[PDB]
Amino acid sequence: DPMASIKLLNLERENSAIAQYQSNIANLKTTLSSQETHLDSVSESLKSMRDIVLWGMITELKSYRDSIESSFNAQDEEGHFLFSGTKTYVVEGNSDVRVVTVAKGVTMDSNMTAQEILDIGNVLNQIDALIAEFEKPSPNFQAEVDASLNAIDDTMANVLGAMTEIGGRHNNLDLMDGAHSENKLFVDKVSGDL
Amino acid sequence: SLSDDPMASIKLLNLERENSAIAQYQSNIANLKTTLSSQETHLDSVSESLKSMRDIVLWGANGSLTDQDRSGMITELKSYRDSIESSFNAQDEEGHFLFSGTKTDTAALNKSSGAYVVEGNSDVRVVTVAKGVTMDSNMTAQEILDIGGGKNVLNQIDALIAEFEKPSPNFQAEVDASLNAIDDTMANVLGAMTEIGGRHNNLDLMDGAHSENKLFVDKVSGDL
Ligand SMILES: [Mg+2]
Repeated sequence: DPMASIKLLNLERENSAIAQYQSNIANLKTTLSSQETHLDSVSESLKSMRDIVLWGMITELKSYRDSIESSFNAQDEEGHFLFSGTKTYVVEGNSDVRVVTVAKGVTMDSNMTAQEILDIGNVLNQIDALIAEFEKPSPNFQAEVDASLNAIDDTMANVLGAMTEIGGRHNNLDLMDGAHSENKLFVDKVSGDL
Repeated sequence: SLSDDPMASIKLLNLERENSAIAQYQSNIANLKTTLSSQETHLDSVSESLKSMRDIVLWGANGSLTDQDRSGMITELKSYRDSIESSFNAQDEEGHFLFSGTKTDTAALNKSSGAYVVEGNSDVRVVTVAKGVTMDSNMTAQEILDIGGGKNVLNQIDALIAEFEKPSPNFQAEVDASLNAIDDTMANVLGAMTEIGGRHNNLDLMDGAHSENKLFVDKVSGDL
């Protein structure tokens, strides 16, 4: 049935396109989960730094300061920077998005950015200014502590927001992933009926 | 008043802002569905015209002359030909060309030169339909009319009309090029509409998730 032969050829192709989109989804889920991880370490490093600044050590601050710097300038498999924007204390990269085609005509943004997350108006040298007044208190010392606490509070709001946003992306990925899965079994059915 | 419970106040205000974002996405999605259905109507009509044009070629491929009778066929071919030009040059209510890619004030098809030339480009526009998610919202005449060659169906139909007026030894060959060009365009037109139906479905998935989301939001906002 020369026409059934074609009907099949087309179902194979279509099938192959679905396998491709889900491959793009899995890959993108990996990267998202992978940022979620590093944001989780930013946040914990932030809470710890906030404890130090609240209960009161001098060594303890800069440990977390390096634990947050590392995370924002961290690199994947090959060696690209994740939170750099498209340029894969002064802010390293830009705020522009990387996109991925998860379905025909549907594209999804892949990255949170250091520029967006550290933009509180950097917590990183706001803490350099405070570890200073820690080493020898000045009459401004008190005001430094407060906008230190404020900078931690603001970055923490951005960090948490970013993690919320990643999650909404996982939900939306999963939506498309499941539609692909329903669609593929249909294709396996119809293929097998011919 | 707002000062009465201040951390609940902020909570409510952020649920309002999240509620307003969702209502905006769902408004983008309803609007995109509207624009997509609108393209489907024009494509549906392009496909009816391709059908009638093929039926005429099918009869008119004459083993048995009737050469003067073919003068009425010629007019009806030219009708479906023009009607297909009109559909690909459809405009919206603002006056934008639906099928021109990003050249929105330029007609997708132009015949000024003596032949049909595609002046639309094949760029996609996008619409944001959830945080960080875009859906492609246009089809293009330039992708749809491409059957290779660069050499679309409207030119081929004119080569057939010439062959209908003064047959040559190549009559049966233009006929066969004409059915092949029609079959190919039809596949593209139909592939487009299938692609639009898949867009509709994927929108509907996003919209459903936005609807759930709005539930949780109304509930948590209610109990407050
Ligand atoms: Mg305009």
